[PDB]
Amino acid sequence: SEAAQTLDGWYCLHDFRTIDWSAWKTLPNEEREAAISEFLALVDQWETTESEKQGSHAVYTIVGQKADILFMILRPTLDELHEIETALNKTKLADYLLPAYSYVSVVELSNYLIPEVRRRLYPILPKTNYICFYPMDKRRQGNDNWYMLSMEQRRELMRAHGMTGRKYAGKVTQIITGSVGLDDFEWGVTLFSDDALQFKKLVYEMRFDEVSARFGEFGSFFVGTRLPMENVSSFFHV
Amino acid sequence: SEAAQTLDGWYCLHDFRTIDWSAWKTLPNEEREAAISEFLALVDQWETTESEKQGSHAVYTIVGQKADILFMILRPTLDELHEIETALNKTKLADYLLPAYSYVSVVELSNYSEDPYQIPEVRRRLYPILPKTNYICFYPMDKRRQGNDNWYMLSMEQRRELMRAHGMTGRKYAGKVTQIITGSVGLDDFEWGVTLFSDDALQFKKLVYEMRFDEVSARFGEFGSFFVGTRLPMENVSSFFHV
Amino acid sequence: SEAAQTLDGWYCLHDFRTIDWSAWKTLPNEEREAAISEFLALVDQWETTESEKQGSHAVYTIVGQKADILFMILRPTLDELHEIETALNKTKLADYLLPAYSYVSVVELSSEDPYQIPEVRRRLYPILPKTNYICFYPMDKRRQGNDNWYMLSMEQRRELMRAHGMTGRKYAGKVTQIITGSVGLDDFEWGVTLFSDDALQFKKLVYEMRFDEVSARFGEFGSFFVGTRLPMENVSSFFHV
Amino acid sequence: SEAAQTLDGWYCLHDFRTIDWSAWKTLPNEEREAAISEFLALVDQWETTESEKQGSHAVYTIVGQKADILFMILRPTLDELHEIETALNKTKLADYLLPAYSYVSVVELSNYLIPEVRRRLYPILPKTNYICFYPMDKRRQGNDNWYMLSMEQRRELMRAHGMTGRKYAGKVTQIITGSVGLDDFEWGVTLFSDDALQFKKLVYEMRFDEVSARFGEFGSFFVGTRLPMENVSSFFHV
Amino acid sequence: SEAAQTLDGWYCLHDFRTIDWSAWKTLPNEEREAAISEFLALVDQWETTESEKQGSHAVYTIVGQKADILFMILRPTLDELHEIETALNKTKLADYLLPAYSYVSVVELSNYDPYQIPEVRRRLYPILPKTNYICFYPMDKRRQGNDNWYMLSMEQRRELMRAHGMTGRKYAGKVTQIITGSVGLDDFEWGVTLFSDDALQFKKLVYEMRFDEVSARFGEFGSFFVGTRLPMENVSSFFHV
Repeated sequence: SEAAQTLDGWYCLHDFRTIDWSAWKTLPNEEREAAISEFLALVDQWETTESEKQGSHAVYTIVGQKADILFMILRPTLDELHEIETALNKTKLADYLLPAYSYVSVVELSNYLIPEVRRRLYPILPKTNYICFYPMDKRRQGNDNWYMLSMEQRRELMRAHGMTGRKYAGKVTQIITGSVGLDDFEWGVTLFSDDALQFKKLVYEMRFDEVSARFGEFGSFFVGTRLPMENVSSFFHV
Repeated sequence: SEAAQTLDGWYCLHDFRTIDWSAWKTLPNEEREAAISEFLALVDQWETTESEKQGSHAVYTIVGQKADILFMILRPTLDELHEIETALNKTKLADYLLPAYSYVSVVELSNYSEDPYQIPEVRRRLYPILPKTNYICFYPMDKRRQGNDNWYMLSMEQRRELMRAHGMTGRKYAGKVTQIITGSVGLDDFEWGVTLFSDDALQFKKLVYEMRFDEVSARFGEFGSFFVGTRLPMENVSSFFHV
Repeated sequence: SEAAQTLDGWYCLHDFRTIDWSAWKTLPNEEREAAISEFLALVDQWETTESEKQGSHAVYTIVGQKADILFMILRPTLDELHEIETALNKTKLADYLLPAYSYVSVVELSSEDPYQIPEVRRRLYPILPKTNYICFYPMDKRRQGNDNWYMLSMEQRRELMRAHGMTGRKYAGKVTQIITGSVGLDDFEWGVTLFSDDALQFKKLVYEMRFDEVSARFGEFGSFFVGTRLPMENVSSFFHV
Repeated sequence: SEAAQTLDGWYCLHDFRTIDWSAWKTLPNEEREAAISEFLALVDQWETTESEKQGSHAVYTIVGQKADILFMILRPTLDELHEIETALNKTKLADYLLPAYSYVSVVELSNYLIPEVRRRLYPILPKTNYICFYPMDKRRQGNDNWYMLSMEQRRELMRAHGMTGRKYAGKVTQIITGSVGLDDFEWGVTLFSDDALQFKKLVYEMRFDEVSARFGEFGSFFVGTRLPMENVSSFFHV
Repeated sequence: SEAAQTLDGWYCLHDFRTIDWSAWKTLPNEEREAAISEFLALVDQWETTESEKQGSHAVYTIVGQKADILFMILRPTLDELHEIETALNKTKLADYLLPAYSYVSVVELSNYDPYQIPEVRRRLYPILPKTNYICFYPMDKRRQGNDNWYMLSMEQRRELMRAHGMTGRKYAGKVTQIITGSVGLDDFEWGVTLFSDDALQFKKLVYEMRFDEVSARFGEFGSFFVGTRLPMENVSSFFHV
């Protein structure tokens, strides 16, 4: 069947870490203070890039034990993601930010269904209270094989999906990234909302759309609260 | 098919830890005593929140190696759960409470006119005070989406028929087991959390096994790991951590 | 279909550990001797409980890297399993017994009250055999569109299980099985523990049973652990470095 | 059905490592400098082997947390791979290159569809900006069993695959290695490109070919950026 | 359907380890020399057992990161495997040989007094070949819907295996297989060990066999480990830092 076609924007890194609190507590106070200052100077550089419209980023603390902090970073090139990851890992604070999970993808718009397009391809991440991230595949199993469907069938299934999503306009903003050939699943799904319950409302409602019911295969789900840089010192205080 | 609609209550955290006994034994006695005091002061704050009907909590020791202790916490906001876990992780005792497993969810009632949020029994279930039973059981689950066993493709009517049989089986365990179902689609790795409370641990086995012969569980149930534990009264904490 | 009914006995803990030999070697000799004596005093308490018919236990060393030692403990309450686990972990030796795997279950058998029948009582509250070898694995019964054990009629399940029992009876006097149920208690639906003085019989039985329809069509298996009995009088020798 | 037949070339090792930055930072500067010099002397031996047309290699930094660096090594014998692996692990730098993932395979050409053949069997790895690696199986499940299809059925499916691949001529170079009997999947797929987006475009378009849609079973995907040896010192600077 | 019957020989341990190079480098030279000598003395005991025809062993270095070294050990009893494992873990070298993977099985010949035939005995109690290369992986046979190996008749399974044997005999003189059975003993149903002086033959054979119906329709495979022989006279050089 006819392959879908995409427009592609910025590369995206989701970098999840666990905080080594017991080790952090043993670090002398002035060294913790210097590590927090060093980290915030790094983020200052990211903010400069964002203000110049050459990238975007967001920082969230993650609920539960799967992760404690998320750095979501969008850049025009894969090399810039490698350099930002490397610079972060060389900070003192990163010695206490243990690997938890990561995702490499690229902002994607598809063929199924201008300044407005560019705002989506090169998104400034919203400053919402909450974030949700999970990866997904579309199933290739028996009669539930998305990639064997005709283009017309896939278009109609996506139309129904979009109708459900439009009900959550003004409540949730989604950034879909494509990762076929780049990471372990086929898409990254990032949701932003000021009400975390809307993540549950939207995703559960969509599970009854036929495209999700028959073809969705989901990875792990991460939910978090925004970490304003002015709260970093407080958050890491011990 | 028609999407299920939900009533949603308090946010829920299941926080499971393993105890680092070998490291705890090397900590000087007075530092252990201070760590236990500090932990109990934290829980005292949770008890105040519960007495004010603004949350609930439960603490259980877990049998086997998957975990040693469970803190189950209900709060009106996700932020409050995050603040409680951060405060816990900043205690001295938490340095010896190694991560084992966790679960993030919301208390959920289904739709399987009056506003249900105003109904007394609904409010009692949406914002529950957790029972102080001898035993607890926790596991997560999904409903299957495979071939002709696809729960989410069934009509609303078909799903209601299947759930009526489930409820009939569950009502046989009235007065023996209380369930708290939380929803986690969009929040964690499975679709629901199932927490059972009972004064007789065998009832966990009796209920779940009997329910496995109801078609909804037999045909659509997909289960994660099962955690079973015994209640840890706060007055026993010092004794439990004594070395 | 009609739900199966079960008879339930003692709670069961399978506690598997790996031995941290490299760390154990650095512990001074007299501290190792003290640790062994402390462990043996704990086991002496378990033996007292068994002699009073209020529980049972078995200790086996496990072949391969999945585990090195197994403590199998039966008690009348879940609380006692928690207390025994906690007491073991507070010993010095336990600092060198790293977690490997564990299983929590209840001894299970599938008008007169069966709980008053002598043979039922002997199986629900069993004294564990002191055989040369042990084998443990957990299992589920399949729930798939084509073959779903829990959707079968009671009569279909009974027929499948009669054939199973016919195959097992051929191994009478060669292998003793203790089946525990773990629905609602652990990650699989049953625990299977086999005891025999000839480890080959584990292979003979399980492989033959795999051609019974109940196992071929519905068996879903976890990991298999095989071990050799560790008499307490050999513990010091086993831990000698 | 009729088994496929293969021509086989050099053995291939994909050796993925994570960098232990926190430990590297505690090593004295002159010892870090010596470690980098020792590593570069080892790579100099690899370059000599390649110039003599007795093997090939490539070094890439990997984005995300699955790995930080990839050494891809082609040699005529499995023993030579064992020896290179052992020599690398005996360097000081390797103490800070923690195991992440590895793959053992052999360059393979099939009979589905001379100097040119030898240039494919014994390839000089390209110096492209980016690399992508993942392993795969072909499905044996239900009605989708590749190995029970006839030879002619498989040839037709592969003809369509090749037609899609030729559209990416001059943009992506693939090196397919076979690993049945040698590692956990059936093939290794390595893609080289100066445009990382082409990995996504190619792999995603190929997922709509029937052979990939119905039979592809994929492992983890690793994507990286070339590490010139003249940049190693800078990359490891702390 | 009719259960397969087996002739069974020596028990088999596959013990895979990763080498802790960074820690080994910090051990003083004379202690590394002592550790190597102690290890070689242990292997000398194994060689004595083999020369007396009471067991066999092989040592290979494994390519890639899944493992670095393989000890494959055959003994008449499970107890002896457990004792060899324990004696190895108590050597100094073993402190730098981290667990990677293990497999417990028993040499198996199927029926698809034999124990006195010399040729049967050479297969039940094999002297492991000293080939350049080794390959190991475990496998199951599928039990899924209407592709269920254990539901086939004895005659159906025999015919499928006849075709398998036809493909294998083409690799006579190039590859030697040792099949062990592990139902009831480890996590899969069989262990497959291949020996060859040409590692490519592992790929040629396994890939060609994947188009036989028994492998195509019923084969379920675990991880594959491939290695190069480690002569004892090379151990010192291999561990030299």
